[PDB]
Amino acid sequence: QPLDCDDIYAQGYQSDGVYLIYPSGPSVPVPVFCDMTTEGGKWTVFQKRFNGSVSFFRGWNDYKLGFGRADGEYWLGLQNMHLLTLKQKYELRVDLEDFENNTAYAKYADFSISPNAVSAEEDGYTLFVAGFEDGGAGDSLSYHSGQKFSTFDRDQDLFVQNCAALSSGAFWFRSCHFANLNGFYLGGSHLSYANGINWAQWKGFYYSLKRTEMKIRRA
Amino acid sequence: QPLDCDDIYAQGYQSDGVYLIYPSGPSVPVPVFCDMTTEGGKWTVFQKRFNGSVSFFRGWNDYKLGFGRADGEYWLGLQNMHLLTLKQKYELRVDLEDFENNTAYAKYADFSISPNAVSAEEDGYTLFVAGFEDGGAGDSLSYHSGQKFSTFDRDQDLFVQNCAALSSGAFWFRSCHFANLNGFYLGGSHLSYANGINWAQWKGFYYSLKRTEMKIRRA
Amino acid sequence: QPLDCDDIYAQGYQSDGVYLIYPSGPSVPVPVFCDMTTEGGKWTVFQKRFNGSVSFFRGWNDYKLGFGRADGEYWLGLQNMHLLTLKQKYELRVDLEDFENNTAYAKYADFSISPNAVSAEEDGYTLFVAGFEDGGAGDSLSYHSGQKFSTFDRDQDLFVQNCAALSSGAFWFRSCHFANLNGFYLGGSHLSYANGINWAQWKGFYYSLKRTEMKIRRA
Amino acid sequence: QPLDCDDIYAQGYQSDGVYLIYPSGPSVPVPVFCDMTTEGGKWTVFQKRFNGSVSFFRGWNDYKLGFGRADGEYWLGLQNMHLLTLKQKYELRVDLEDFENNTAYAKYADFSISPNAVSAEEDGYTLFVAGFEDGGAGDSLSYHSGQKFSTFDRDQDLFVQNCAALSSGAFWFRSCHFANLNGFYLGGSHLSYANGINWAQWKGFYYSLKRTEMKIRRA
Amino acid sequence: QPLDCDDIYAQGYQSDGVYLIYPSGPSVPVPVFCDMTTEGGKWTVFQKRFNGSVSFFRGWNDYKLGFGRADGEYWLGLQNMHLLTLKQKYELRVDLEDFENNTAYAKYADFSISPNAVSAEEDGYTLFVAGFEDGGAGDSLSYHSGQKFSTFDRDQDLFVQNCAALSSGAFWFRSCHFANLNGFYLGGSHLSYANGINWAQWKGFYYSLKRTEMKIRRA
Amino acid sequence: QPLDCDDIYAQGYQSDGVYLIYPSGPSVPVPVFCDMTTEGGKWTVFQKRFNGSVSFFRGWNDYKLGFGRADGEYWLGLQNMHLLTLKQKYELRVDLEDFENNTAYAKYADFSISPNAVSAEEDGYTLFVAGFEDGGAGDSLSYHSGQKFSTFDRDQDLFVQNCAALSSGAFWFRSCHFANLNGFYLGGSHLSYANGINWAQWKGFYYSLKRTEMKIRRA
Amino acid sequence: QPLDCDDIYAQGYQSDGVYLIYPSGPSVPVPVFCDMTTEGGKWTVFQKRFNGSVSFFRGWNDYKLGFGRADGEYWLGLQNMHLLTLKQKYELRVDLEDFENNTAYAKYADFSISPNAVSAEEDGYTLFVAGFEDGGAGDSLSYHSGQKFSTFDRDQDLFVQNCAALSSGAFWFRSCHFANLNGFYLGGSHLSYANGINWAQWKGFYYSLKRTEMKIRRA
Amino acid sequence: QPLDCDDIYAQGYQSDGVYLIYPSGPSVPVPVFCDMTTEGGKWTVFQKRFNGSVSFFRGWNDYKLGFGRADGEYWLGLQNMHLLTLKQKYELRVDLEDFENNTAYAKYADFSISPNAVSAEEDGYTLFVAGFEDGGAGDSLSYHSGQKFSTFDRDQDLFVQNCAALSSGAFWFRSCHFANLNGFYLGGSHLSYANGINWAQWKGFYYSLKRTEMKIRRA
Ligand SMILES: *[C@@H]1O[C@H](CO)[C@@H](O)[C@H](O)[C@H]1NC(C)=O
Ligand SMILES: *[C@@H]1O[C@H](CO)[C@@H](O)[C@H](O)[C@H]1NC(C)=O
Ligand SMILES: *[C@@H]1O[C@H](CO)[C@@H](O)[C@H](O)[C@H]1NC(C)=O
Ligand SMILES: *[C@@H]1O[C@H](CO)[C@@H](O)[C@H](O)[C@H]1NC(C)=O
Ligand SMILES: *[C@@H]1O[C@H](CO)[C@@H](O)[C@H](O)[C@H]1NC(C)=O
Ligand SMILES: *[C@@H]1O[C@H](CO)[C@@H](O)[C@H](O)[C@H]1NC(C)=O
Ligand SMILES: *[C@@H]1O[C@H](CO)[C@@H](O)[C@H](O)[C@H]1NC(C)=O
Ligand SMILES: *[C@@H]1O[C@H](CO)[C@@H](O)[C@H](O)[C@H]1NC(C)=O
Ligand SMILES: *[C@@H]1O[C@H](CO)[C@@H](O)[C@H](O)[C@H]1NC(C)=O
Ligand SMILES: *[C@@H]1O[C@H](CO)[C@@H](O)[C@H](O)[C@H]1NC(C)=O
Ligand SMILES: *[C@@H]1O[C@H](CO)[C@@H](O)[C@H](O)[C@H]1NC(C)=O
Ligand SMILES: *[C@@H]1O[C@H](CO)[C@@H](O)[C@H](O)[C@H]1NC(C)=O
Ligand SMILES: *[C@@H]1O[C@H](CO)[C@@H](O)[C@H](O)[C@H]1NC(C)=O
Ligand SMILES: *[C@@H]1O[C@H](CO)[C@@H](O)[C@H](O)[C@H]1NC(C)=O
Ligand SMILES: *[C@@H]1O[C@H](CO)[C@@H](O)[C@H](O)[C@H]1NC(C)=O
Ligand SMILES: *[C@@H]1O[C@H](CO)[C@@H](O)[C@H](O)[C@H]1NC(C)=O
Ligand SMILES: [Ca+2]
Ligand SMILES: [Ca+2]
Ligand SMILES: [Ca+2]
Ligand SMILES: [Ca+2]
Repeated sequence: QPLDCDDIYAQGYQSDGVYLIYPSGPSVPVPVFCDMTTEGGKWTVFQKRFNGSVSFFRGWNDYKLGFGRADGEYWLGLQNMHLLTLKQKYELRVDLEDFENNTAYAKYADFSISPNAVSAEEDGYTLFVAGFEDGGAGDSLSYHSGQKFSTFDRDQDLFVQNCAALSSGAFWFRSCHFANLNGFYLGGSHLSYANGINWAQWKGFYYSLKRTEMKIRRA
Repeated sequence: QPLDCDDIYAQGYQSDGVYLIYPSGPSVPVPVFCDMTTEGGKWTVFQKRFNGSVSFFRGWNDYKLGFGRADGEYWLGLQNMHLLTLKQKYELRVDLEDFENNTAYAKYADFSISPNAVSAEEDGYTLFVAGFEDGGAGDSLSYHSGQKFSTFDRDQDLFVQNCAALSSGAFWFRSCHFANLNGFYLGGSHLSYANGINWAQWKGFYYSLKRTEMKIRRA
Repeated sequence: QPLDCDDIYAQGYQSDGVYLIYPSGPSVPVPVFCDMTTEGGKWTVFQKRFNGSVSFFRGWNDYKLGFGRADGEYWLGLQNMHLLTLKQKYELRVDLEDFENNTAYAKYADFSISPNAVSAEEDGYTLFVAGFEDGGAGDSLSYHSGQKFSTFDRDQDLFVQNCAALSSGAFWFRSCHFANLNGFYLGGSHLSYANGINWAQWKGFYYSLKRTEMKIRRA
Repeated sequence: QPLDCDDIYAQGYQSDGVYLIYPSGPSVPVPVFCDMTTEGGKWTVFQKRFNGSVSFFRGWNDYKLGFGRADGEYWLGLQNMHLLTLKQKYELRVDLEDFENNTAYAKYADFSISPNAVSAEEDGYTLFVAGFEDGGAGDSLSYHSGQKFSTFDRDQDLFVQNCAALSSGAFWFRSCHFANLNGFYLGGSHLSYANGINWAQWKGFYYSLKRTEMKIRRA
Repeated sequence: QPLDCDDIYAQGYQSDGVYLIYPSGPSVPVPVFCDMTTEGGKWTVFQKRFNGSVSFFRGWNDYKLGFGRADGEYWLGLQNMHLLTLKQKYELRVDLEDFENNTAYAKYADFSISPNAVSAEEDGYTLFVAGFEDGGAGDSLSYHSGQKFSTFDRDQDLFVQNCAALSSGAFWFRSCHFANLNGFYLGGSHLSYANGINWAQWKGFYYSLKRTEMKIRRA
Repeated sequence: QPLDCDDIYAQGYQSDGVYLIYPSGPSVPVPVFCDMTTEGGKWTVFQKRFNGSVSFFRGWNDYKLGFGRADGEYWLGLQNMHLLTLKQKYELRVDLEDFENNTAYAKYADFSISPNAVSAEEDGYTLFVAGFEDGGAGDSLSYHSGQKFSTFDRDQDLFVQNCAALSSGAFWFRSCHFANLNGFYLGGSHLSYANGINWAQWKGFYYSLKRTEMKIRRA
Repeated sequence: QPLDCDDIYAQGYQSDGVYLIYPSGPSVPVPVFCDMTTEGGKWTVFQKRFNGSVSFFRGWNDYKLGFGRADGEYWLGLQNMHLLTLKQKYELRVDLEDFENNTAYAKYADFSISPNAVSAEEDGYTLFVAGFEDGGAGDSLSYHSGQKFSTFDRDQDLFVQNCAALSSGAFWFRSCHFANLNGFYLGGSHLSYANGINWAQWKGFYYSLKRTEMKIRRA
Repeated sequence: QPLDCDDIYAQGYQSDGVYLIYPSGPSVPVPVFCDMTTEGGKWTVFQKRFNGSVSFFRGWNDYKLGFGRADGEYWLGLQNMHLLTLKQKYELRVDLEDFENNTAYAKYADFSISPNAVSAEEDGYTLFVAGFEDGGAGDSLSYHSGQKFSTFDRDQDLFVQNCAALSSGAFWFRSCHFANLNGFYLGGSHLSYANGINWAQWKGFYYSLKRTEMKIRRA
């Protein structure tokens, strides 16, 4: 059974659209969007935003099990990505676009979630990335990694000691920085601090992007 | 293994009775009733009523997992119908019968439950039907679709704002019309408003039917 | 200390406005509106509506302990009225007005809540009324009495057996009748059945009033 | 303020009816029934049965706070009896009546509930009776005393070790004898073992009585 | 994989002892005792008692999932027996022995648990038996069947209405009868009513047996 | 008994120290600090900070009942302030001091908490202040009033719609301005936005003060 | 009403036995043992042990509200002692006896519980003692004080960091020392570390005493 | 699929590193560490410590599911070890090392967890070891076996009766000896009793070891 979009690239399915993958056994498949157009196909997607629509506040269960629709905006789910990356090696790519027409992207050579954990949930779905290659966006994930996933209803204890105020965000946080792609959908610019879709290296802490997309591919 | 009644029709088992199907793996089958005598066989049945007996009030867990008996009245369960419809395409048929001796039916070209959701339970098991084909009963499911399943204990909060009073029903609702085939079992006619087994197009909002049956078939 | 508006009528306070009463000891008083203008003063008020403003859906705790503001719309609370009527004899009066300018009223000679109960909450705050005297509104409370108070989150079991659908109302209910002064605030008229501020004897089941007020007085 | 029926006997109120007593402060009185016609008046009543009506199954909260009506059948409540007996000494009288026309009675010289406990609820509302005086009914409370109150939901754990089956009763128990005056209301005679209103000394374990009444008086 | 002791009788394992069976897939097997000595082998066992040791009070989860040890006393579990009997036809046999040396047995031609239920737990694991053949013990299970399984922590509502006192037993109960093989382990005889290991047809309501064993076999 | 510091000023107790007050009956007094040296004595104090020590994060229960020490920093409690202000009229004074050596103050003519609510807790302990009188600090409480008390665990739902991020503060809020005197204890100046002890009119949103004190007096 | 044994020493009650005191209003009194024999009377007791009998494991609620019997062993309750010491000044005395006949005692000039706390429970019922005067037992409470009360079900977090293992004791703990008079009742000597009734200054960490008693008196 | 390190030794993978094993079906593998260099390879490792790092306090869920990292310190999990040992026989080896430079080891001929239980969790994951073979460390697991697993939150009730104080440990206990290899990480020597990593036979109850490792192998 096809584990990812790589096996879908075989058996002559070199097209674009929603398919089925089998990350946790031959039963209960999952629909996912494979982008076979950019460089050579593959590029399994696990995040997508282009307009307001689906809200991204959510909680621990919703991030562990996934939400959204496959043809629109969605988040695959930490459990599924962990089960995928436990078996095979992979590689991460992130591309994003602001309001005008502007474009940029970034590439990382290695990507995994809780590499050698006996129980992935008990560790907390930590991040790992290595081998940054620029594309005009900058390195904003290498400072992280080694940090567990977090939410607004889980943690809210060590943040109040080291920093002030509550996080109210879902990403791999290292310090008091509150910039991530899982924030609220604001317009072109905002006056508040980092609470929208922010990529600090490209635009800054006062510009919320238009489209986000994170993909992985075997290497 | 057989997935539904269409595979039961093969291996020379063309008859009318309770069989076994395997929607969620080779283990733990489910007994169901296939009505192989109307048009061409197949016609997997996920709802049945002919007298009072089984009560249909229930809650979210019961409608998610299923209740009743295979030979009498029952409800297959939203989870199993979702698992069936995800893999293969289908087509919906409804046939109904008044108290005196009359019968009617309706047909829909496409039937699916939460088509492209990463998690079906988070979406709410929405309905989708298109391609109506008249048979003397009218169109009473096209106005809906795009709406989620609600019960008397899950939601009961957005209804008291637009409308008054509580719903106390189990169907895909769109507005304050509270007539559905999963209501109470009253006599031929009643003075209260739509709170029995009502099909709005055929009889109206003041007549509770005698027998109901919903069947799906591969197209 | 003044227990009710009768003691406030003494010590030369024969005016109209918000005062203080001491129903449960010399500590923790309660503000209440005394209407000393209609016939001879007194007339302690325990209900008031004149526009939408305060919602009346509420629950068991909110009806047991009271809610609202004294200068506007409010509900005193079953505990306070029980403590008042346990000590002294009283008498009930209800007056109401529709949209135009129309007026009417009704009078009852006796009023009490759980007269001889060892534990008032365990009985359920039953109603008692005797000696109806007409004023142009009719008798719509004598059919009740002997019936416990009810709500939408308490009961919802014996209603489904005897009647269909859920109550979603707060009053002393005897049968499947769903007309009371603690319903939703609709306009002059509505198409739905009794779910607004309905007094069946005066207007009917399709007219929601404008103003309601229930008072008590010693006799 | 009057504390019990003994103070009601003064101020010229020698009669038979429901009065008010103040066991827990000058506020929040409790209505009770004083039987001032048997020997010398007084005789505060904390239990009454003459027909089926009120059910006596109940739980720990109900027996702690009290249930029933003052004119009919009721249970005063362990808390109020404890508060009464703590301040003043008393004396217990029980009178009972079979179905046909017969009557009997018993007398105890001293009655108290949890005499010298810092917290009565933690002790379990133990019983203490001494100085039996025969009247034709026998001694059925001297074997007990020193034992705490138990119910069908509080304890139900030490009984399944010494004896078999569950208790489902509300009295001060000593061993596997499960006969008490707070049982079910059966007819004159029954085939099952002691599970009705049984007084072991007078009739036996196979006869459920018709009327019960427990009264206390100052000594 | 071997589903029961019948497949174990194949592949040349015609011996007596603890084996493994696969009732719910090729993973997570179950150890069970097969009695290949009486008539022709097979005879999968799902109950065993010969001395006090393991207690049988337990609850709903413990009866649904099973308890005990395979070489001693144990109860297989309603889920496992349901999964077994859903697939293949079977036949029930019960044999028992009192204190002296005495023996007896009974046979039933048909045995199943929730035959045509869409969700077995929702029905309640009902019993079915047909075709009694005597062996000196009598028919004491045909009066039952059609009745759901029950326990001391589940039900305790309809028993108090129809009968008095609490059940405190685990079997398929039809009326106020409290005799079953899942009771307390008493000696040869007892003075209390049916609360030990009682088979009413053979000995009576005052004799608790020594050994019990219930087996099933394909037919 | 003394109700506040105004009655403490009488009976010849004009001094500065911790005394006892009786807001909720003759029993269970509360120790408080009266500052009888500024203008005319009285000046009951319900808030105090001069260094870090006590933490002010807390929750709804702590702000309802009160925390801290009488001689150091503390919070009197919304319940006691409500009980005090309900009986008598009062008048609010606030005095504040920057880090270097500067001081300022403000005065309000009328101060009350939930003026005419039947139940204060259901209203939310709203604020009401009128009649500002400048002293060099500015008006920072007139924009509020009519708003209820909120915390980081009670509400946190209407804020994420109008504004972004969570509040994590304890004051009467009106809009997304999150500056109040019950924040964190930072140094003289900080780079983050208003999350310390900020008084907007005097210094701004980037300076956390050194000492705070709120006092009320009878008018 | 008599607040303590000092008022009982008035009105000519200079005897020894169980009396009543009124620490929280004129209602709900408390029985207590006053020792008017040692030096000059008074000596209100709040702890007593002379044999095994009553267990002292208990929890937070049992220590807050009190337990035991007044004529035997008991613990008054932190709430009652706090209410007593809030109003009047007092003085503490402790005396104890080992197995043989040996005796000793200690005296402290000042004793209080949460002196200036706005909410006593929120602080945690801290200890204060000053002015030690020897009597042959030594000073073992001055090292403590300023430390909150603790139990086995409350805390169990900071103990695991600073020390190892769980406390399982009820006293005012300062460091890893586990010697107190609220431990288990062992014989004359034991081999384990401090887990019995230990007073380190007199006997040591391996000797459990015979009798304990703590009293207070006004000064 | 490989079930343990013994099948990893085949297919030419004789090395030392982290591999994958399939104890609960073909899906969801678990990463583990095989130490293929001591005697003959194999030697699956289900415990590892060499410095402080990971904390071993934990609870019942963590010990049931497993925690830690494959390359560092970890605990495999009672469920997976039970699943492994149920299918095949094994043999236990323990090797330990003091702080200075010394090492030792012990061997047991048979190792299993809950051998013949219908439900392993209900039994408590009991231990069974036989056939000790000395290597210079002594026998410290033969006294146990037949005992269930206990933690600081599961049981903590039968211990306070036989012994004093709470356990706060995770091992198979028999009596009040509280020395096990899953304790706290202290230095070379400590003054407190057995609460670190203690092996009683080799060093004693006052020395916490440096490195631990438990391995099993097929026999
Ligand atoms: C957002 O995009 C989705 C993509 O299908 C579309 O369905 C939806 O209408 C869009 N919403 C708005 C407000 O543009
Ligand atoms: C972005 O591209 C679109 C082309 O569809 C154009 O209409 C728009 O003006 C561009 N934006 C800017 C800022 O030029
Ligand atoms: C309802 O139909 C079922 C069909 O299985 C039948 O068993 C039952 O007796 C019927 N009930 C009545 C009241 O006719
Ligand atoms: C309906 O058909 C049945 C046939 O079973 C017949 O007995 C009955 O009279 C018919 N009734 C009507 C109203 O047509
Ligand atoms: C409703 O009446 C109250 C009475 O004070 C008033 O404050 C409020 O503004 C009114 N609301 C509307 C919508 O008229
Ligand atoms: C009711 O009285 C008011 C007087 O303020 C008047 O304006 C209104 O027209 C009256 N309503 C009708 C229906 O005449
Ligand atoms: C039981 O006695 C009460 C006395 O108040 C009476 O009201 C009721 O009707 C009686 N019930 C029956 C069934 O006789
Ligand atoms: C009991 O006394 C009543 C008097 O009300 C009488 O009618 C009845 O016959 C008597 N019965 C017996 C058995 O004495
Ligand atoms: C009960 O039987 C089992 C069977 O193995 C045995 O282990 C146990 O010792 C027996 N107990 C008694 C009390 O005879
Ligand atoms: C039952 O059989 C055994 C044989 O081991 C014998 O010892 C015993 O006496 C028999 N019982 C009776 C009542 O004879
Ligand atoms: C804070 O002030 C209090 C005043 O009671 C004082 O006891 C404490 O030591 C101070 N803390 C610091 C860190 O100065
Ligand atoms: C503030 O006043 C203090 C007096 O205690 C003085 O020591 C300090 O130098 C002053 N600082 C400033 C900035 O005025
Ligand atoms: C312990 O002392 C109490 C004091 O009254 C006594 O009642 C009890 O019998 C004693 N227990 C033992 C075991 O000596
Ligand atoms: C303690 O005193 C008692 C007097 O009753 C005496 O019997 C006992 O021997 C004394 N203990 C010792 C150790 O002498
Ligand atoms: C403990 O050992 C681990 C081995 O992975 C190492 O990463 C860590 O730094 C060590 N910690 C210390 C304090 O030496
Ligand atoms: C232990 O061995 C190490 C080798 O790494 C050595 O450096 C150290 O001195 C030795 N210590 C002892 C006490 O033998
Ligand atoms: Ca967090
Ligand atoms: Ca209701
Ligand atoms: Ca039951
Ligand atoms: Ca603690």
